[PDB]
Amino acid sequence: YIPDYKGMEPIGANIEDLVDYSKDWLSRARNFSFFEVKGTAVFECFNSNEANHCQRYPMSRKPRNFLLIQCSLITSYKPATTLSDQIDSRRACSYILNLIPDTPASYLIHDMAYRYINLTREDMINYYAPRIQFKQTQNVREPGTFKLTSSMLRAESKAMLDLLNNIESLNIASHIVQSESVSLITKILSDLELNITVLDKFFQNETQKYLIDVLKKTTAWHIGHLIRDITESLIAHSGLKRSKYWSLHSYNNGNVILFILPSKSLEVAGSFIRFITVFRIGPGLVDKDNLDTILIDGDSQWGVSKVMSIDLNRLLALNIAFEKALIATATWFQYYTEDQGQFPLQYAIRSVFANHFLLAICQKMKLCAIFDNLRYLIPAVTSLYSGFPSLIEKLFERPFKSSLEVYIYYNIKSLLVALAQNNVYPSFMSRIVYKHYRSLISEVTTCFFLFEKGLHGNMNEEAKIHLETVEWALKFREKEEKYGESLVENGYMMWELRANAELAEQQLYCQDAIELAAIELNKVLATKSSVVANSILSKNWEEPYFSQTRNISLKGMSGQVQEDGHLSSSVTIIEAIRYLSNSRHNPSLLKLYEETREQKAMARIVRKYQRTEADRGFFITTLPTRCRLEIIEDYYDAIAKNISEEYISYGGEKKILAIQGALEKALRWASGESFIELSNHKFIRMKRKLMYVSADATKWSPGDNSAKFRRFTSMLHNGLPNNKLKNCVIDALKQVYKTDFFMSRKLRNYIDSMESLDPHIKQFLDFFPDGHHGEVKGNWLQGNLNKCSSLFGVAMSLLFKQVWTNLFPELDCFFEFAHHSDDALFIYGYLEPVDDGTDWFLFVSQQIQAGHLHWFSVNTEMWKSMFNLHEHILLLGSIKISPKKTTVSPTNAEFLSTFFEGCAVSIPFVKILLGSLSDLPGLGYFDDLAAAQSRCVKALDLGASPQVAQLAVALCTSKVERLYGTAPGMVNHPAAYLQVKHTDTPIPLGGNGAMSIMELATAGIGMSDKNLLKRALLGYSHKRQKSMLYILGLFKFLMKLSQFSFIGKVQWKIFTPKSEFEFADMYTSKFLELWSSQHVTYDYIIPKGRDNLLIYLVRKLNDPSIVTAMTMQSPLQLRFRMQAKQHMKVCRLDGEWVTFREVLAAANSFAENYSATSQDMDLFQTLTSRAKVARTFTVREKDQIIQNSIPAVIGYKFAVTVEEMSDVLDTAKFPDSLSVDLKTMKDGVYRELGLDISLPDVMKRIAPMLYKSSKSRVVIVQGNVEGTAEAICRYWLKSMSLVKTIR
RNA sequence: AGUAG
Repeated sequence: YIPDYKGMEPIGANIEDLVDYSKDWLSRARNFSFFEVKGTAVFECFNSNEANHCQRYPMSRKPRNFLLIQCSLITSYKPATTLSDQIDSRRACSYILNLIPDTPASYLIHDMAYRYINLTREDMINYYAPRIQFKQTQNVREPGTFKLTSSMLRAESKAMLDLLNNIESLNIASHIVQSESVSLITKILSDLELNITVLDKFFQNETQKYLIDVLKKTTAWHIGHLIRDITESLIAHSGLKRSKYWSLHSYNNGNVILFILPSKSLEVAGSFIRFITVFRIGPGLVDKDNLDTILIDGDSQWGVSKVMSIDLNRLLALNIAFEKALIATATWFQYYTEDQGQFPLQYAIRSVFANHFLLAICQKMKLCAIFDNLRYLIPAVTSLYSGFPSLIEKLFERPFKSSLEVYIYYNIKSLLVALAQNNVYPSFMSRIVYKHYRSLISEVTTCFFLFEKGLHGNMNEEAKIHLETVEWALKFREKEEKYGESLVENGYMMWELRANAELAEQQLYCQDAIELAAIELNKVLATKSSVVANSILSKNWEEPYFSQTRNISLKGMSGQVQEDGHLSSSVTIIEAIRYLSNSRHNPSLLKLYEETREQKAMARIVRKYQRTEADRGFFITTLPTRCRLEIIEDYYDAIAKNISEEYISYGGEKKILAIQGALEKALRWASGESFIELSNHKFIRMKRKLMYVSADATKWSPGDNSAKFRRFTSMLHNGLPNNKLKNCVIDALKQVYKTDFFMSRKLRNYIDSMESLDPHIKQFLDFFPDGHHGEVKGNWLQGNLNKCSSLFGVAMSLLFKQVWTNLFPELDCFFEFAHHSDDALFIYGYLEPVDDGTDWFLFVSQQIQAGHLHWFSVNTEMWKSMFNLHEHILLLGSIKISPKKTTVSPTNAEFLSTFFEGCAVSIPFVKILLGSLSDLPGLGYFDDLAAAQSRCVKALDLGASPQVAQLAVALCTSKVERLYGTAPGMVNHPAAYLQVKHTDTPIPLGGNGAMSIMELATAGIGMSDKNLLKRALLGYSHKRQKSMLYILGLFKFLMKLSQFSFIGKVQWKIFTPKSEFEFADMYTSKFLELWSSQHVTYDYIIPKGRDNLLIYLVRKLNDPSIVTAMTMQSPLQLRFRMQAKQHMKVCRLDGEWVTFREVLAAANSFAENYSATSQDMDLFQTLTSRAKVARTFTVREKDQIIQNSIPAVIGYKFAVTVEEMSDVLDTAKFPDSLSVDLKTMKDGVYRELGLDISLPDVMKRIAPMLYKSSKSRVVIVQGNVEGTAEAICRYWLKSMSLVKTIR
């Protein structure tokens, strides 16, 4: 039942009024939005901005710090061990104790060295003992720490400790300051380059010889490992029970020392690890001006650095600095090979590695912002027209504090000026000149991704994300005051626009414009009304609201306005349980809207933690607000699925294929000739062309008026027999017009716990009458109505197309539009005269003299007027194209973060390769390894070479093994316990997963276990080998102990909270277990009943994996804590929680005593037996003989109760064909896999991988490759060599 | 003093 609501009646708007308004609009000179790119223009912009800069910032004489860790090497570096650490610390402290301190930090390190050298023998044993062998002592209360205290610290050291406990810019217009910095970063970079004192066949001659053999001798390659060791030692002395003590470590035969001070643990947010690095002055990361002091010892100088405080983000970023720099250099290597057709020289790759390492070591936010703006500037100076004046003026909205900033500046100033004179792409980071723009843009993008996400000041960004919303809400209120509420809400009409012409502003919309846009979109929709209606009804508006995973998910949500006033922070599942508890029924989406219609919409904002400067916000809304948004979004997603110009409606892999196809039709059009029918039969010849506008929308959601959608929905065709659903959608849009937006508790506390209520914080607190929430109108909040706003933009673009077509019927232009929310691409196909324009100018003059004055806008550069009118018509719908981040170029496009050179894709796969090093699922060794390898395979699919991917895979595997302890020689190492080699142990048991990218991309992510099982089977069955039987016993241990690992996998619960959450004690554990046993169908389908659903959700609240997920503050807390948890008991065995070593011991015990039964063997032999274009890949053959879904059939088999059967039939596309499907399904599993699912306890294990066939793989092939999987595999085979043909 | 601004 759909409720009854009042809709909107048409106002009878005719396109002819808009066409006449456009004729009057285009008859005058219009100021273009973009400035032509000329060398003199860019040079003068830089000069004027340099001159202006110094008068806006206080002058700075002292360059600031940019090196997070300062250290130097003169000999090769061997990895640190415990004995090496002991000997090196002894020697280094003996060295330091002979120095003469002069600064407070020097005195502090002197005292620490004295304390370490005056430790007892028992103290040293307990200091270097393992966890299981450590015995506390008066001084060494923890392993790897000691205990200083007052009376063991000089006054000059207590002064430094109390100082710890308790914007000026550099002259960039100066040549003394701008050359003193280039001579500092060019010796750090010139010291990091000094040499210190089937796929494998191709990798050994190309990548291993020209990249990994050249860099393996540099100072950077060894300082990377030294800093890895230093960061590991810092991570160890950061956990709870340790961070509050002192520590002292030594590296490189005592040449480097690390004095770790007491500091807050990094488990609690907002804490820093404090350390000092005393080293031997030499080549490397040494900035002598930012060292605390330099102490001489006759001949050798020792550099004592400042007390560095590093948070967990930067600390974990410095631990993978070597891997990050190496991956970036390996990507630059491949890009150079593809650009110049030959391998780089030694010096080039060495300098590239040094630059990447320096970037990865200096994890500052100022440099991150500079590199964020550079990737916008570079596209703005290699294009015909752009907004480079604004981008450059923004580049100077920075104080340049460190030498590394005034060096990257000095480089950008030269690069951008050189690029504007050659429109031959000079390199930003080497002395080479590229042949393609993609090489340079990818080179700078890689340097942008060397900085981590979330380097901003935490509270600064918490304020920034609120000020934008408050400012635009105030702007909307001011517009309501000027023109009244009725005009701003219902929108103005054309006759008012003509009389004012200032009504065409943002947050204001024109009724006639939206009605005509809806009619233009109807011109497409009405041709497929049945399809649109069926797609709308396919959204299942009658199904219960809380039986959908998105409505019970783990994502954040808002609750109630607590007594404090703030809006509760909760989870979606918590609110679902709360609603069901106090309800009698499971309400449909529409019936839950009737009970929550009068409850105002509420919202809160949280940080998104982006890599870009000026982090953006994310909105968390209450349950009524979510129901409204789901109604609107279901309606508009169903409608927009059938509009090709809407790109959100694509799955995510189809966006690139669609934009490529659009560009192909554009190019096909351009390969033609236009003929304008001059009087009589004479024809004027015209050459077709194309111009690409990479439009970006300014303040998409903030500067908007959601009311424009209510009219838009009214006129928008859907094909349904009545308007009940349309009226409901209009009503939902009405209910989201006004929102109560709440300040975060963090920001409210900060403002309250303060004394300087300065301006810009007094007009911010006036938005909230009670100081907790304020009313926002018009704005629909970021990300809530994406598919509605994008569809509206598409409609307005189509309206512009129609208006231009009516304006110039004689001409033959070609418009292509792509919209993806605050991102668009416009291809304008215009005509130009051939040879001199003797006839074209005459025709234009005749038309202008005939009364068609608007032809004044097509005399020359049609595309200029095309874009002017398109922009104006878009503004009439309250859409503003960004004059800064929009680029116009006839031979280059940028869309969806992907670069196009007409019809050639270029995707930054570096982001995927570097993301595999961090942000792991953290569900255990097997899951994390399979996730890192999956992310490397994805990079391979996005265009990474089979050799750049093979290096990233090696790095990821090594890092995962080191982070879980399974690499050779550590705790959890299988060889210590198991009797088989590291290469023969199953991966779930710490086995060596070291597998080629070429087979991880085709066979799968978990075939190493399957290959091992096949090898063991063959060996045992052909020779009766005892070791093979041992391997089979390990496999059986994993199978009983049971990313999908069919042969089983250790079950981990890494996180367990101290506090239980709301509505978790409704049903006791015994009752939940009994309910799970009785109702087996509810393991594969969500109950469609209040009682069953409530019990199901309470049970889901008591799932270890869900418990771990709900207690997780970013992946940083995982990669941070795991170093300790590998010792702790985080695995499941015998029904309790034990260590992974205990699991290894149990596996060894069972395998050693394992015997080959007949069923085990039966099951084992049942188990073992050019143009860079984008295409699709398909690894699964057609097995779709099932009409219903897999959950429906699996639940149907176990369906016995009437309620269970009813819940199964509701969750089925074809409830009348379940039984047949099941039978077919059985055959389909017994004819391909040989497993009988009818047997109990068999189908439960097989099911979790029957959930497949949806992996829509998109691969960036070289163009000649067909879409077949075999063709793509052969292309990967042929691409194993970088600079050779290996057919 | 560092991060940050």
